Amino acid sequence: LHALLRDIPAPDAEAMARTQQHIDGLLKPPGSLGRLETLAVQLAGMPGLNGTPQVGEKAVLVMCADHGVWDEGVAVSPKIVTAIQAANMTRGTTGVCVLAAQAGAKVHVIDVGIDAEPIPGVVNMRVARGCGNIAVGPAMSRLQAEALLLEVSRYTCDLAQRGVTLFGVGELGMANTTPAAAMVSVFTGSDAKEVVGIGANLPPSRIDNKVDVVRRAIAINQPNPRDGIDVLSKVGGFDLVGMTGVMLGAARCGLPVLLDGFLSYSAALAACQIAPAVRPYLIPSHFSAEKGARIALAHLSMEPYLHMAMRLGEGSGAALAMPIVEAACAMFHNMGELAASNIVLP
Amino acid sequence: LHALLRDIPAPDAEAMARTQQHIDGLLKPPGSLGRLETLAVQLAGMPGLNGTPQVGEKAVLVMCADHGVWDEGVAVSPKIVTAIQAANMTRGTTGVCVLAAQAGAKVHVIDVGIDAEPIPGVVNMRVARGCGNIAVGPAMSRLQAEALLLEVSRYTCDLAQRGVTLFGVGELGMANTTPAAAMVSVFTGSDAKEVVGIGANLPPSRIDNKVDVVRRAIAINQPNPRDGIDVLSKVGGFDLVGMTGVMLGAARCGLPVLLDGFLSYSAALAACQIAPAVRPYLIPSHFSAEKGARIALAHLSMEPYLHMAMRLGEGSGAALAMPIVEAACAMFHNMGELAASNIVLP
Ligand SMILES: O=C(O)c1ccc[n+]([C@@H]2O[C@H](COP(=O)([O-])O)[C@@H](O)[C@H]2O)c1
Ligand SMILES: O=C(O)c1ccc[n+]([C@@H]2O[C@H](COP(=O)([O-])O)[C@@H](O)[C@H]2O)c1
Ligand SMILES: Cc1ccc(O)c(O)c1
Ligand SMILES: Cc1ccc(O)c(O)c1
Repeated sequence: LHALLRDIPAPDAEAMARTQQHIDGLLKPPGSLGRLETLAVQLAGMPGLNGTPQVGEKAVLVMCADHGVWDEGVAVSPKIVTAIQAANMTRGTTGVCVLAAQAGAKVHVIDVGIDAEPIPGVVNMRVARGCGNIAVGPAMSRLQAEALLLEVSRYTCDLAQRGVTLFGVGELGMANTTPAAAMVSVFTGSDAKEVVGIGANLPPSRIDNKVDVVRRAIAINQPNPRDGIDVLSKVGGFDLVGMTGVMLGAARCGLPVLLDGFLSYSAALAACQIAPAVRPYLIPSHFSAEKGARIALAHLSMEPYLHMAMRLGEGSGAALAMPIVEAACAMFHNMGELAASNIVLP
Repeated sequence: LHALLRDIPAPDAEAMARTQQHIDGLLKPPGSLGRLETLAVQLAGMPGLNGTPQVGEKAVLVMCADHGVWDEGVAVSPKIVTAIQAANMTRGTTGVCVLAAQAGAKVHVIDVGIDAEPIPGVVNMRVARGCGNIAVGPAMSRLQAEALLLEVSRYTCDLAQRGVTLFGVGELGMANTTPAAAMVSVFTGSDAKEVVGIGANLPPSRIDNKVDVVRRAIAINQPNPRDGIDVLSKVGGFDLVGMTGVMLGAARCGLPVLLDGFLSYSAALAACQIAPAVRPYLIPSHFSAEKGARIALAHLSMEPYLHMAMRLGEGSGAALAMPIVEAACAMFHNMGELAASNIVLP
């Protein structure tokens, strides 16, 4: 693992400089394509993309797991919805399945801790049947967190060897906006009330309890904010750990990763805390409607491309943004050049 | 024309209600897909879409023309760039050409007033070789404005008969952010300084002059803010009129129209002023980096889906947003239903 984190490649400044020069010469006023140009340069800096903004195969990894804190009354969805929805993922009927298909991406359903029997068709990497209730203790041990990190990391970069050049990250797990809020509170240093949201339609009357639970998880576990792995293992969850692992794996592989919503933001905070070298490989997708989204994004210093008020999860936002990444590549490789049309602009 | 404006169909509330009910029953927490759900309902209300959110063929109409006000030193791009770029449109090398291709849409280059010889391959609807200099008088007569409105309207709805169900609007014309700023100032009642931007990389030192020109155009022409056609003919342009015509045509045809950037916003302001019944058919795409974008959008009461800091024009934003409209349709027709999985959520 330490080896893994040590070998994460830095961005290729040489390719980035060649990228900028080429973009500036395209048939358009310099900088007129804004963030689409900035995106193309970012991609060209990623060693796995072979010195140029390109997109081969696309995959969306969905980490599924249950949480013990569900028993604290912080989620109104029946706990079995995690297992049922994970099954539907294999039938291509879920939101991410439909949005991925539209983007020509393949969805990978990974079970990292669903509290139910194994689901055939789903990748089995389950640590246990749900994580511990963070309200009364840790969600898992440090070893378990590190093991899943390494496991997911390997799985991700292994896909790269099969032609995948762009990843999307996602999750599925009733009650996960609670540990996510806890993680965001710890990493950003914001009060719990400022980052706890409604999750999957939690009644306004039940918010207070959710906030108290988050505070309790922090007070009792005392997670160290300067140790991402310590935070993940204490007030996190299997699914959150898994998303963090996809991010480390893709970074080590020198490939881009599209974030999704609020849950992904907390995993990104952990990942950047564990290995800052991961930041250059992260690409935002949409701005989640979850209350703590703004705060999380600011500390990540990210500005989402899509404002859809979405709050579904599954990596649905990620899939929705994939066409945008391909547009930056198409812009780069297919546009004509000013010099060719004898056009001279200041 | 009055007949045209009289026959614009109202939205189908019955289809919209059936849409909402269906969306609420999909495999997801109610409302979790946010604006993607709202979009699907809007589409279902449009008579031309046959009571359901769907997308057949897609077209992007690009209105090209030159402006007399270019002589006031408000644009740093050589005037011939309009004609040259219009030609490149027929070669598929421009920004909108590349983004449209990625979205499977066809680009329609329409010359409504380029100051140059006719360009083969380009649809000819030119009123004159550039419009009058709005700084010293009107850009065109009311008759010319109305004629082009009717002409473009007919062209647009005629395409609908060929299988097109989704339109994108765009333009091309050096110095057009000036008349656009003037129109926005008149319609919103904002001071010129608050809505005049840099356009296509106008040096900060030359902004003052641009603002004075805009004010002069208004003072000398005295456009009536309660008469969209009066505004368009006086301080507008052929390209702006054309975009307004696409919007009226699609509305009459009961079909959706995707706006693009700042120039499109001013044409949308005119269109809604001329016929309020057009509003329900308008769909925002991106948030233009032009200074007056926020003000224009607020008066249109619209919130763009994409934040890309783009300011190219050509309808490039429109094309970029087409995949989003198709995603709302895919969501609607392809997702599974809660009742089928025996899932019951509050
Ligand atoms: O991705 C988001 O921004 C997001 C925001 C709110 C809720 N969710 C989804 O809803 C679940 C978490 O909500 P909850 O109320 O059970 O804590 C989980 O399965 C997520 O996929 C997801
Ligand atoms: O679409 C926008 O928001 C947009 C914002 C700024 C500039 N433009 C493009 O640049 C031109 C207008 O810029 P300008 O400086 O000549 O007034 C015109 O050809 C547009 O296509 C377009
Ligand atoms: C070359 C160029 C100059 C100005 C524009 O608005 C454009 O779309 C292209
Ligand atoms: C049916 C359902 C419930 C909660 C979710 O987070 C989800 O993606 C789907």
